[PDB]
Amino acid sequence: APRKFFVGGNWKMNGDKKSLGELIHTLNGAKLSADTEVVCGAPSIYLDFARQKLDAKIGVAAQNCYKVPKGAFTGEISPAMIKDIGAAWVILGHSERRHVFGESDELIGQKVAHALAEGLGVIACIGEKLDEREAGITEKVVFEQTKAIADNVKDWSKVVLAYEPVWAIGTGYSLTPQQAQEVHEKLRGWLKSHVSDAVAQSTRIIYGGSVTGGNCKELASQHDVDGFLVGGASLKPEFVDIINAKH
Amino acid sequence: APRKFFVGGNWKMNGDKKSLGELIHTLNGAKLSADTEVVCGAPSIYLDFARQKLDAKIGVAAQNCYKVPKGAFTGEISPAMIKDIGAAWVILGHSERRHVFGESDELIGQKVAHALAEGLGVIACIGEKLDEREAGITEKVVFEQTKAIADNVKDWSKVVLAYEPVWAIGTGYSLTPQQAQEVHEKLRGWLKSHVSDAVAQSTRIIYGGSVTGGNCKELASQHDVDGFLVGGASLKPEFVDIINAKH
Repeated sequence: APRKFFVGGNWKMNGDKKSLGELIHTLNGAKLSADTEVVCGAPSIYLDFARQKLDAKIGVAAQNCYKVPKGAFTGEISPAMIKDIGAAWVILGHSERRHVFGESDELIGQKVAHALAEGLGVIACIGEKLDEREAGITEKVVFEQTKAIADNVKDWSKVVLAYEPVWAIGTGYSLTPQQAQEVHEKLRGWLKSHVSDAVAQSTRIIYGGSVTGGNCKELASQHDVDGFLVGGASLKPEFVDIINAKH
Repeated sequence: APRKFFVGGNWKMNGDKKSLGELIHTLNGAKLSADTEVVCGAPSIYLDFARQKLDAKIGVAAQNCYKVPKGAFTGEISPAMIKDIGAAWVILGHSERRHVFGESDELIGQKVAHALAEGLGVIACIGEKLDEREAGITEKVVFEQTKAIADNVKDWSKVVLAYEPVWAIGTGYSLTPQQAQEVHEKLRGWLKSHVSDAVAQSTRIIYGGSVTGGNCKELASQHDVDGFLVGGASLKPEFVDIINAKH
């Protein structure tokens, strides 16, 4: 019935072996809540290293991948390769991929279908820009994004949706608890009526966008917030407090 | 005065630990020409592994990187990370980054300057699409692309130009030796007049695009072809015969 609290940490393009090694040693020794599912998204060049050093109770995610297993696609990695080093998750459609590197809704729908067909879990991110929110069209944009994903997903049991306002990323200005509830509620209600009631009840919709130890307890006690995608705070020991947001 | 013959192997999005390990062991025990500088571009996920297993005589290259050392750029790696695992090269501006993934000449230029600043060698790729060749503007396009690179190079000693006609990539169709010579001659001429004489004569300009064991001997014996960027043949043992193309 209940969805398991899910907290992913997106290290983005930070770290070396020495500094990620210290961060991992800290997580491996932290008191983590037993009912929380934790995943860390390491840069591709350190995925093998992260997976070796991290305790098996903690998931490892690639920060992107491509939509075929192999081929002439210089600079890309496939799910085949992610599985090969032993990782089980992939973050797809992150705001920075969509908006800095120009990945379309349809390309992400495609990447997700493949990731799933190869047996990866997927954290599919969606979110509106500031001009889109000031205009009132937040729902139209996130629905459009989710719809490109849904048309490609055969099975949702291994998918987590991450709602991440593009303008909340890296700014200290997060959504108020009430603003975030508003979008997940609507998003869950989209899944209900466009996929099924079961997929709505059982799919985790997590919030990202300036999540910190300061603001997470309030966010987590919202009915339709199922966890967090954490950026900058994932590189610091306050990441532990966020994993334990529910007490 | 002459330039070392140079052969880069671009594995692109291919391989796993087992099959790349076999390939690396083949190279490690191969008879290679001593006056050939070899470099292997591995997928980012296998860079660490590749650098550890490959003999130190053989260089290792990333297939791409971003333009700053760290930051909120999900899915990207920096030269600081490439250096951290001991690799010394990066491939930048590949046809596939340019045309599949939308990277502009200005972004590639910024990438080049940052990689050079952090102490990496660079294989910068330039080349025209088929519509551009039949329109008569091959030279316009490659000079435009070369200029975006040169405007961001302080020190040319660590740079290798790879000319790849995009219509030659994966079409089983290479330029004739005369056609390839014609472009490298033009390119070296361009460097002569827009940079310096010394740079023109010391800078390696390698040919990429449908290079096999069958055609490399004839290509390499042209006066301004200084080596190759090999695509699909870099995964076969005939990669060894291309490294040895000069006899």
